[PDB]
Amino acid sequence: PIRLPNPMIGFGVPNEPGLITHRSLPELARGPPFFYYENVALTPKGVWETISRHLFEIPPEFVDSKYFCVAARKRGYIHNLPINNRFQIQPPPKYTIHDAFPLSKRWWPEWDKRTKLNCILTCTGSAQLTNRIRVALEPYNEEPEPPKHVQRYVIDQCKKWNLVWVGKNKAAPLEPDEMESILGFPKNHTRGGGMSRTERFKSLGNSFQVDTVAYHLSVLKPIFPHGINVLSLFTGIGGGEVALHRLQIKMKLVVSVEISKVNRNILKDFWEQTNQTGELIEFSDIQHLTNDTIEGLMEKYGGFDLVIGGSPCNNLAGGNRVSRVGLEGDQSSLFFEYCRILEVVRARMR
DNA sequence: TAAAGGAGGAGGAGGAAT
DNA sequence: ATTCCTCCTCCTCCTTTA
Ligand SMILES: Nc1ncnc2c1ncn2[C@@H]1O[C@H](CSCC[C@H](N)C(=O)O)[C@@H](O)[C@H]1O
Repeated sequence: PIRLPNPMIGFGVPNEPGLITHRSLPELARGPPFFYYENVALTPKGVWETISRHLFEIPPEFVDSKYFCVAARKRGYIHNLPINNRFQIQPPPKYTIHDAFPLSKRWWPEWDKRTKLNCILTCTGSAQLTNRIRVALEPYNEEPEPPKHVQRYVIDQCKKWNLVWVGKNKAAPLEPDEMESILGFPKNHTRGGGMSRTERFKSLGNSFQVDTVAYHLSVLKPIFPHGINVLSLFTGIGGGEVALHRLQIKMKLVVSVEISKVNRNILKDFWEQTNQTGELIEFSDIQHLTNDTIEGLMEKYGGFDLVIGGSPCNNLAGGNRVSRVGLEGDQSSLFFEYCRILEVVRARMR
């Protein structure tokens, strides 16, 4: 009957009380290897109960990423890592809208009481939706405040699509370079490959919060001085890889699995534009990743130190008005593939 | 054609009252 | 144990536009 923690500090978050330095982790879940699983907090009833059950009955750590970046992101994490001696990433992130968007405060209305953004999703606001707002705020420009019925209109639209003020009565949606900056990714991390503006948003919505993830993975730097061998499933745009990079942890081996070709080239770009010492191997479909080739890469590079990944949440997310069936869905059922692969690596690390 | 736009809620959290 | 109220969701799918 597990419920959501209030507040979502998990086992603790930087600059916030309620920190815990130890937990009673069951014997069966003891590594090696270390695994790290991420997914949406707000799921249909009985989802996290099933997920945790297959992951050795480990109680999930729910963390809202609002304690790291300016945008909210209520996520649940399951892992077998130590909690003690965690540290955060540098530089410190912009917590409030006032800090993240300095150039917006010249245009920001006094009647907009927001200091935090909502969740960065795959869909963004339209460039004609911002026109419908400007023509509705233009007549009342002479007076300090517009009518309440108009005021209710713009506010509801802003909170829905996460709009920011960039000009006189101009509320435009976020730009990809700003989304990357909020999530922790470097600017133009997803720009290359002739990627369309729409596809950049879809690959950014489905992504980690680097500042949050790296905070958890920070307990791996002193214990692995020589580096690590990572096996990332559903790697996307390399949320876990960017986290380790800024954590100053050497990455000997990275075996990534990604069905999307454009997402694969992003990681390859980040690998070459960083001049990484280690080696990158890229797989496509996770349903074709046989355990023969798994144990093949195992005996050559010497096992896997970390198995990080975040299963698809298309059937779990509340935004889905068509096919929100839970782990019974088409995309979200691939979580068991994570379990299968994770079961194979454990078999040899024993 | 490839890209942007628009139409379209259920479902719980988290309240602050009894 | 109650209400009643406000808010937020790693979104799918059809249509329009350049
Ligand atoms: N059958 C499959 N095999 C491998 N990857 C898949 C897959 N189905 C979907 N995916 C990938 O899973 C991703 C969503 S989950 C990825 C989360 C996030 N991008 C991260 O950094 O971890 C999508 O980018 C998609 O390309």
